[PDB]
Amino acid sequence: PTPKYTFTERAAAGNLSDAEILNSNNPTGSELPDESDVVVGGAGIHGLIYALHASKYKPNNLKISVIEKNTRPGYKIGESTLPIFYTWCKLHGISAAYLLRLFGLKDGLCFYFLDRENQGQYTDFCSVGAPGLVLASLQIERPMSELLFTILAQRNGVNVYHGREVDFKSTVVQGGGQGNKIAVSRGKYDSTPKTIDSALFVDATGRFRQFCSKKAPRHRFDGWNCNAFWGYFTAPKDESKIPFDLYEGDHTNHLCFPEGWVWVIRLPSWEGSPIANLMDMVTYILECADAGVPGDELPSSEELARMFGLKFQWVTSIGFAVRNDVKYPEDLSAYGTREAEQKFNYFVQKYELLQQFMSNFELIENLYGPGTTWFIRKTLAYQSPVVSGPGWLAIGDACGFTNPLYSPGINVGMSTSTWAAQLSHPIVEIGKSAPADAAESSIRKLLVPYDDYCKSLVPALEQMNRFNYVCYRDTRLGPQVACLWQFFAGIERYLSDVNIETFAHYAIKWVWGAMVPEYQQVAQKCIEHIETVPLDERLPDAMVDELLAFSNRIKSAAVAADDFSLRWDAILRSFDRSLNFVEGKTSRDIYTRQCSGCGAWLQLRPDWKKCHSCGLLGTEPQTAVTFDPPLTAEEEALLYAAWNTAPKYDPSKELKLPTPTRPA
Ligand SMILES: Cc1cc2nc3c(=O)[nH]c(=O)nc-3n(C[C@H](O)[C@H](O)[C@H](O)COP(=O)(O)OP(=O)(O)OC[C@H]3O[C@@H](n4cnc5c(N)ncnc54)[C@H](O)[C@@H]3O)c2cc1C
Ligand SMILES: CC1(C)c2[nH]c3ccc(Cl)cc3c2C[C@@]23CN4CCC[C@]4(C[C@@H]12)C(=O)N3
Ligand SMILES: CC1(C)c2[nH]c3ccc(Cl)cc3c2C[C@@]23CN4CCC[C@]4(C[C@@H]12)C(=O)N3
Ligand SMILES: [Cl-]
Ligand SMILES: [Zn+2]
Repeated sequence: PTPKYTFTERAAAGNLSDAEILNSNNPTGSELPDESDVVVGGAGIHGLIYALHASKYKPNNLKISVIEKNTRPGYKIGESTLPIFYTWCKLHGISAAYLLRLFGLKDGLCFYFLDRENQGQYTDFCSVGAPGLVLASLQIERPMSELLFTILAQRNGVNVYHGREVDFKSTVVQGGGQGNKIAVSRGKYDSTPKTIDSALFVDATGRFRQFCSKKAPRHRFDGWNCNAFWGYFTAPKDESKIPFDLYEGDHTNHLCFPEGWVWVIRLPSWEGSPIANLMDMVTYILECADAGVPGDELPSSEELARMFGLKFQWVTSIGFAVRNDVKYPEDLSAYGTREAEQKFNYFVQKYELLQQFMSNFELIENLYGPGTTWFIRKTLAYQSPVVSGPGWLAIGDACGFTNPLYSPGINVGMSTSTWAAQLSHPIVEIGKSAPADAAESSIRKLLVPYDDYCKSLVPALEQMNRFNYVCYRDTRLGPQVACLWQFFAGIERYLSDVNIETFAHYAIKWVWGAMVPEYQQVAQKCIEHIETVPLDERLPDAMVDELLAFSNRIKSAAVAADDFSLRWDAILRSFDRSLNFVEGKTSRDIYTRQCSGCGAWLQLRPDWKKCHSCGLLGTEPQTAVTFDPPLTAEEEALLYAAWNTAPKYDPSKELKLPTPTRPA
């Protein structure tokens, strides 16, 4: 495909604002339609996942309009994604060669547990991702992911309107076929709002809960909650002075300690780029995806920036997520003038390993515009008691949220977005095909499982979060109990069998393994014990011994009962194939390398000889995956064979679940 500059030139020719050039790519036009089947409030990641999955699940069945008040895709925290998300992107026609042009490579999750009373001591928990010929995970800049999904939506019959706001004061949502009149304006000041007559409203307004907050007060869980404060930093090419042994930048790294943890995410940023130019670059990437352009013949990220006149840079997202029962000194003026900056810098100097770590990074001022050097958000976790009703349902953060840890926000949250998407087809058809009372009753009964799933989802995630947090109070419980159990219960078994048809059903059965009985049993034992130790104290060594012994007794039987074959010793650096902790073990598979030219992390596969980020040809044209223990040529061919082909679904075979096999 020859690159086209359609939007850059259209924007200049008509002197178009950001919202106008974006809305000009809509299939039905730049102005709002008088009527639609579904109106989606909000074009965050979940509103767009919803609209994309709905249209892809059953094309040309629903007219869908998405309303977003930002003038262009705005900044969001929430950058780490997991295999289920990549698989969804691949099922929607965008595989790793194209996604890696826009987003950062992610190869697994790594944890470092810092001893508070023994400053300098630490342990770790390492895990790898997958070979390049299997899949990739992604670190995504959210203005770019939401641009990507906006353009892809517009190319699949979905209209997306930026710079437009749902007026929840005058909007009417009812049952009865085409019962909704969604009022859309350019803002409070706008005297001439438009109405979209529609059947179904989707609340995808995130934590603002702009519609469902009208139906039930926000619900908070018992006990402590969390606060987060964060900023953006340079990303060094040379990672060798990082004070943690075997550190690698292409993991989602976790620096864990009694009060909480720190995320470290390496990702590319497109900030400074005009929106029209970005639209042209994304459109070009999609055309290359459609045409199946091989990765080595696809321009590198930096080459795309030159082609389309973009700004491109490597940044590190670094933030704290800590309990809100931490005692702070009253006066923190020595660490800055803003509260976020003050508590960030205060926490860094409380741990010598954090300060030595942060000394590798340079602060970036105002990456996302003025006032954005530092961010703070208080009291993270919540749940919406009511997530559906006549004429509407809620998805994503609008249903509830817990914590950044293990990234449930996007990767678990998309189970609601995609299930709601699948359900929207019968919901709309019912309303077109039955009298009003029976339509309302049938739709209500159809959504009972959706409501019940959401109701129990966030509490399970909250228990999962507390489980990890309390275990992070000790450098043995963190890696040997909490991390081990999260990955044993939550690894995505049979992900290679999922397709568009079965995606939502698979996704709602995952929950990061937080529903697995043996997981909840260990989690409850640890929480019950550790929550009785005041935060400012060290856990008694006998308590750690007892919890570790309890966890290991439950583990051996649950592991024996799993019938899923997996080279555990190759994936978890510190564990053998039966998930026993091995004190000296360092052997692991190696799926990635760092580009010597630009520092970008790359996936090892023989058909990708050039760095996908800067284009530098491979340091030597023969670095291949290292399997430890080794795999034969046939076993390696077999692994790849299972993941290149996506299966058309048979309506008869039952879905294989991601969670471990029941002992029964
Ligand atoms: C500190 C922190 C770290 C996190 N880290 C991660 C991570 O690593 N990985 C992960 O997966 N998740 C992470 N999360 C969670 C993640 O940020 C959220 O789960 C996710 O961004 C929510 O997506 P959403 O589409 O539901 O809502 P949002 O992305 O918040 O989008 C809601 C949208 O609604 C729009 N809107 C609001 N009102 C109106 C209106 N009246 N009319 C029109 N539009 C409107 C807004 O403009 C916005 O675009 C993190 C969260 C926090 C707080
Ligand atoms: C299942 C998978 C998506 C996964 N999900 C994880 C969750 C937590 C942790 Cl710690 C690791 C993983 C992995 C690594 C895996 C293990 N599988 C071995 C055969 C194919 C595959 C897929 C992939 C692979 O190559 N790497
Ligand atoms: C298991 C089932 C009740 C189910 N439970 C779901 C929950 C959420 C979502 Cl999104 C979908 C489903 C389905 C669809 C299924 C899948 N099964 C294939 C063989 C028989 C059956 C039963 C049924 C079938 O025909 N359709
Ligand atoms: Cl993660
Ligand atoms: Zn490079």
